[PDB]
Amino acid sequence: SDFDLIVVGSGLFGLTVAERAASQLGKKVLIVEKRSHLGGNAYSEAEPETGIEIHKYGAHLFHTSNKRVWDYVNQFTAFTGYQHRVFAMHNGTAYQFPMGLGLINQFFGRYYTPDEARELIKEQSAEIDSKDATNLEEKAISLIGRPLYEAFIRDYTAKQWQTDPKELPAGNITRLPVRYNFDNRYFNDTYEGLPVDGYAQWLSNMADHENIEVRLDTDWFEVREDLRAQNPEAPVVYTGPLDRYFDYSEGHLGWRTLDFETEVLNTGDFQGTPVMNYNDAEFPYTRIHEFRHFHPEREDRHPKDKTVIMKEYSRFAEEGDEPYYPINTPSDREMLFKYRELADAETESGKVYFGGRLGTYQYLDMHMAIASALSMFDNKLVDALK
Amino acid sequence: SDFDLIVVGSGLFGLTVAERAASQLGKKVLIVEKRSHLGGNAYSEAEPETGIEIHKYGAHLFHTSNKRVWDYVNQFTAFTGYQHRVFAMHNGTAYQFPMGLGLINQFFGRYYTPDEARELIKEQSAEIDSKDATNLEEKAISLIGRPLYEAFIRDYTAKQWQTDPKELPAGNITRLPVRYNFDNRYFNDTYEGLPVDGYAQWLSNMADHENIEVRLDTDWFEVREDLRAQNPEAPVVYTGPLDRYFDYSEGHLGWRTLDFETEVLNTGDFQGTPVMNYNDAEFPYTRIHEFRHFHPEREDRHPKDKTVIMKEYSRFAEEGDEPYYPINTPSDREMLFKYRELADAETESGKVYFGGRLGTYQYLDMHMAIASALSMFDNKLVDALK
Ligand SMILES: Cc1cc2nc3c(=O)[nH]c(=O)nc-3n(C[C@H](O)[C@H](O)[C@H](O)COP(=O)(O)OP(=O)(O)OC[C@H]3O[C@@H](n4cnc5c(N)ncnc54)[C@H](O)[C@@H]3O)c2cc1C
Ligand SMILES: Cc1cc2nc3c(=O)[nH]c(=O)nc-3n(C[C@H](O)[C@H](O)[C@H](O)COP(=O)(O)OP(=O)(O)OC[C@H]3O[C@@H](n4cnc5c(N)ncnc54)[C@H](O)[C@@H]3O)c2cc1C
Ligand SMILES: CC(=O)N[C@H]1[C@@H](OP(=O)(O)OP(=O)(O)OC[C@H]2O[C@@H](n3ccc(=O)[nH]c3=O)[C@H](O)[C@@H]2O)O[C@H](CO)[C@@H](O)[C@@H]1O
Ligand SMILES: CC(=O)N[C@H]1[C@@H](OP(=O)(O)OP(=O)(O)OC[C@H]2O[C@@H](n3ccc(=O)[nH]c3=O)[C@H](O)[C@@H]2O)O[C@H](CO)[C@@H](O)[C@@H]1O
Ligand code: NA
Ligand code: NA
Repeated sequence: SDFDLIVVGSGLFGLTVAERAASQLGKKVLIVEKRSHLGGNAYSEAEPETGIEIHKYGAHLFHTSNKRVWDYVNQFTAFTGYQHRVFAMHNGTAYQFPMGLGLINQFFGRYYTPDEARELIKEQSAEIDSKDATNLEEKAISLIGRPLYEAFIRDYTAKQWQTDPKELPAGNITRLPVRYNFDNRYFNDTYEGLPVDGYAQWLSNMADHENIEVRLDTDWFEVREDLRAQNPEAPVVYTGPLDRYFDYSEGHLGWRTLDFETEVLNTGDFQGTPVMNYNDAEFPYTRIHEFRHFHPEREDRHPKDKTVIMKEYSRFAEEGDEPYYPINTPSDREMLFKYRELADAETESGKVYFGGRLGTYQYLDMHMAIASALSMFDNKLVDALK
Repeated sequence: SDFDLIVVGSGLFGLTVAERAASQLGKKVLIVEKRSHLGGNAYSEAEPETGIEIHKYGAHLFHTSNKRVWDYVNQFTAFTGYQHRVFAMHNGTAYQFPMGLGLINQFFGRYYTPDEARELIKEQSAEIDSKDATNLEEKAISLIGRPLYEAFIRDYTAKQWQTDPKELPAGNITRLPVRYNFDNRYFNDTYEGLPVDGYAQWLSNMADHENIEVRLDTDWFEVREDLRAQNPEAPVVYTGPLDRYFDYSEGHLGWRTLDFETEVLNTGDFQGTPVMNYNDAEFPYTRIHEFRHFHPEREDRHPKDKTVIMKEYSRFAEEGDEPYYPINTPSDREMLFKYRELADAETESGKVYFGGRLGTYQYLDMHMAIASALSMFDNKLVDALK
């Protein structure tokens, strides 16, 4: 046949499943993608005026401690030695971040040794016991104290969730967000970096295989009856929205979205670092990204006098908005279990598998999407394609 | 013969020359080393109580932009992904360092953008023009201003040189020591890291070759007549002290030395970072090293409750003291040119080549010692050993 497997969506989940079927099982794979490009939200592109690589669906930082995943992705791209570091703007000062000896010195006014900082945090947080906390605000204060909570956590959290922290689950904070050393590496994973030639080239390489066909600007729901009629026995891996697949018969799952305000400025350097969080309520955005600093190795291809920045705004996703993060209210959880039983039935009756962020109503980092795809391949698709 | 080449001293210069003759020319090499171990001042060892890797002749950080050197050293050891970062203690606060947007924010009290920081530095330094500066103090102030100079440069410099900065050459500062971004990577080189299994294992691997013989606890000047009588035609590469070789006939070359005060403390973490500079005159040492933090990848072999630190003191080298850094007074320069003519004559008459830090009265980083040895090998020894 012209194809042995259909994959709906070309995000990292779809690309991984397609590439494994193509290269490991020698199967013909048809990828159906609604957007004008491959890669899902990880896709990046050159900004036209400056040539700087930017993102339109969020900045993407790759990091993992999963060696299988790391070895896998390096078949398709090399990675730079980039290490993510973040700074936090509070009350006119840029603080070292996350909370550690650096921030503690800057905020409390003098140097605390590791042991002295441990003592300070015990003092500050003595007010509430974490076992007695009823919401996010209290759970935070129970761990780091009111001054730190009110300076670096309260307004930022309020902006991201569009909700007062007193109205959020104590379960949203599960560990001490304080380091007792000067290490400000943002991620803790064994492997980390950015694709040397950008995300678009990486993701394009994954789909570049003699056995893989890609159809862009194609909505599954508009072509599915025709495609499956060509080869009824070919399974489908669906990574589109779960609720939309079943015609919202159990209601609309709720998502957070993001607005991005992207500007080209007439300076070579706006903030001197890739990411500046804005922790104060007076700034409506949560953080500013300055894209050139994600690739300092590209400096003599970047303009000397221009730079691209992007401000990030958080809100509830309405009709038309890109769905990014599951909200997960108990109402949401409710209709999800209902959709899971529909999906499981659809797999057994129709050979349609559900995966990915949209297909399963679950936020997935890139390495987690890859791991999840590798697992579906190993445990389900190898059998279904014999 | 039992040897084709004699190398005096097993520092990185000696080891490199020995290993190239042994492996590339297939020659028998005898290495004569005065100390009880290989490696010169780069040698490291386990501290007995904790097992932590420490140095007794200064902390050693490897970094280079020379790819030939990098490829060379990786034949003998792998390197960690360690990146050196330093903090500067001034008036009870730990500052981000070197001077950049971080320090500038902490010191001047609020956040300066890259462009605003450039303006600030222009204002502060307007006082003296660098072309009009007569000493180190003025040259520094002419570049960064009095407040920055007096806080982070004056006392530190006074401690290292044991001299008032007003008495030092304007030529000691040659570029703007300020960054207009938040990058606090200490070194700017393409390649950087620490030997995965320590310096001792690395340097030992260089001398580990069927064609290489090593004699420790052996002073060249006590064995040379006997060794050269065994094979008169074998050249010598000498990396011992240049002036001592010629019986101080032109006087004693002057050096700075260092005192190290090493302590085991009953805490798992003393300062939460590998190196803390002490910029204030009230502290007699220039900086404190905490050795466990150079190898965070070794954390579950390190004790949970003990740590090794080391305080560093600078002074003029007297009899008995290890010579570390050339002073380079014009008096020193004078007798050096005289010793160079003696050395050049000794090469032509005796086939003794002079190289390395001590052999040439010149400070050399590890990669610079290697490059210099690779060059002597290529341009001199290949011919002299045919
Ligand atoms: C704002 C944001 C920031 C992120 N930052 C990071 C980060 O820093 N690090 C990290 O590791 N991960 C990050 N991620 C996650 C990253 O994007 C993952 O690669 C992604 O979640 C993987 O899941 P996926 O492949 O299922 O999803 P997607 O990327 O959503 O791909 C699904 C694809 O299916 C297509 N599709 C949908 N419906 C149809 C249909 N009917 N017909 C055809 N095609 C259809 C979509 O157009 C899309 O291309 C971020 C995600 C977001 C949203
Ligand atoms: C305090 C200090 C800190 C340093 N930190 C760094 C750093 O962070 N990064 C970096 O890249 N480099 C650093 N270096 C430089 C590093 O040690 C180099 O590897 C070294 O300078 C290389 O030069 P070399 O091989 O000639 O010298 P050496 O290391 O001095 O080796 C010379 C050898 O010859 C031996 N010798 C002397 N006289 C005789 C004799 N008569 N007979 C036999 N043997 C003899 C000595 O015992 C010694 O082993 C540091 C050096 C010092 C002193
Ligand atoms: C748990 C987690 O990592 N979740 C995701 C989050 O990470 P990321 O590192 O971006 O974390 P966020 O900026 O979203 O902060 C997470 C939470 O930490 C608190 N906070 C954070 C920063 C700050 O300055 N102040 C403050 O209070 C807030 O409660 C906030 O809601 O978005 C990334 C980008 O999609 C994803 O890759 C991550 O998987
Ligand atoms: C130019 C240079 O890199 N020289 C050597 C120096 O580097 P290293 O990075 O250790 O530099 P130092 O700490 O010795 O400082 C060099 C000079 O900078 C000024 N200063 C530095 C720090 C500070 O907090 N305040 C201040 O004023 C002083 O004038 C000082 O004399 O010792 C290392 C260890 O042997 C060597 O590898 C380097 O090759
Ligand atoms: Na508490
Ligand atoms: Na000036």
